[PDB]
This record gives sequence, C-alpha cells and structure tokens, in this order.
Amino acid sequence: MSHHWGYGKHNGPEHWHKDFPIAKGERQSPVDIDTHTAKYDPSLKPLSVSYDQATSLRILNNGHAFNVEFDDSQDKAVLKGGPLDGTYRLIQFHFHWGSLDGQGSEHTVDKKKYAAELHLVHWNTKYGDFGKAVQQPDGLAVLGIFLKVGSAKPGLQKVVDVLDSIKTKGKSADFTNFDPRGLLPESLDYWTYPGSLTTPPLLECVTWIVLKEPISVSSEQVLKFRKLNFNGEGEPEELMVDNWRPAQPLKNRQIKASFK
Ligand SMILES: CC(=O)Nc1nnc(S(N)(=O)=O)s1
Ligand SMILES: [Zn+2]
Repeated sequence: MSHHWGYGKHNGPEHWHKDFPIAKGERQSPVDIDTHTAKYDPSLKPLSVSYDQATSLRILNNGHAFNVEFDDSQDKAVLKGGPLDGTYRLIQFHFHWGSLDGQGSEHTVDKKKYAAELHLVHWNTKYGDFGKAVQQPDGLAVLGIFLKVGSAKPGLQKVVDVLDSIKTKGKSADFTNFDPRGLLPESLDYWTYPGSLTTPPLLECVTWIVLKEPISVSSEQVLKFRKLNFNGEGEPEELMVDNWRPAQPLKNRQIKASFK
C-alpha cells in the first residue's frame, strides 16, 4: 500500500491529452435531462441577475442562420451565482428548428421534447476574453435556453410584420428597442448539466445549463418560418431545421441541479 518515493515512471511521458484533464475526465455521453430524478442543491450562492438595459440593435443573417446582436457598449444583462470565479456576460443567441410540425428540439428535458430552443453563448469577462477562458475548464460556460409552444401570441404582431422583410437568407434589417425581459423571468433556481461536447476528447471548456423557466413562444411565430427557405429563395421547399442531437439514456442515477 505504501508508495515509495524517489521515482516517477508515470511522471516521465507527457502529451497534450495527458496535460489537460480532457482524457482524465471523459464525460462524453449525450443523455436527456430528467426533472423527476433531479435533486435540489442549495450549495450554490444565491445572487441577483441584471437585464434592464438588455436591448438589441439589429439582426444579420449568414445566408442560412442568423443571430440577434446586442449593444455590449453598456451593462445589458449579467449572470452570476455559484462557485464561479467571475460573472458571465451575454452577447448574442440564436434558435434552432425541427423537422416535425410539432416538435424537434436539440435536447429533451423531463422526458419531454420541444420544437425549438434558444442558444445563448456567454464568456467569463473576468478572464478578459474566451481566449483566456479556454485555457481552463471552468473558464467559459454556455447557457442553454429552451422554448415551449403555447399558441398564444404574447403581443408580437409587429414582430411578424418585420419578418416578412427577411423572407430570404443573406439579408439584414435594423431592429432596436427589443423586450427580451418581457418573456424572461428573474429565474432564481435552475437545473444544470456540466461536462464536455459529444466529440472526441479535445476540450471541456463548455458547460450546459438549463433554466426551469423556459421562454414561451407562440406557434404563430414559427408558423411564418415554415414558409421561409432553408437558404435563400430558388431552392426546393425544404425545412430550415438542422440542429438535431441524440441523447439515448443509459441509466441516469442522479443529475446535479440547483432546483429540485
Ligand atoms: C464551432 C461551432 O460553434 N459549431 C456549431 N455551432 N454551433 C452549432 S449549432 N447550434 O447549430 O449546433 S455548429
Ligand atoms: Zn445553437
């Protein structure tokens, strides 16, 4: 049992994978999030998030997929809470689509699947930029937002009118004075699921968070995109969906979460 000191055969060879805890901690395993098995963990530090200045300026398309831009020139919204060593700022996000006329999201929570979901990427500003954050595992994290269908337009009539302007991909339209808070609650507690990507052991500087209060969206909002092209006009009528991800459950004993 006693480990004789003075040697170090294992302390000799050193590689890229052997350097970072990427290979030493392989958690690459896609699985559906379960709320029933989730457990409340009040270990995190309760904090208050901001989002009063949060506002958009315009929306640019990439000829297929577009993301919403925000004015980082001010203190829009910031996230904080837990053993984190720095606050997380948000810059932009996008939404995925589905192949079915009822559902088709990336991950599935509470053994349930949604039609679409928002993808808000954030980077710890404490480390300066994502470039310095990627240098460590707990550097930069990713927030995963989900969207549920309610068929009840929360007063987005105008949002549908401006949409007729971006019928084809590759164009843009200036749109400021957005109200993303009108649908986003304070959100105190929320489940979590840290780990790495579903790709070979390379990087683990990505965390997967999930809020217990997903942003609600009407089926009428996506009913307009259904008629839109998947990449500019002139192409065969096909769905713009292209964000499918597997997650077969092996067993799932207990999942970490800040909320019960
Ligand atoms: C390098 C990289 O970011 N790749 C992906 N981007 N996000 C993707 S998604 N949300 O469409 O799955 S492809
Ligand atoms: Zn995405």
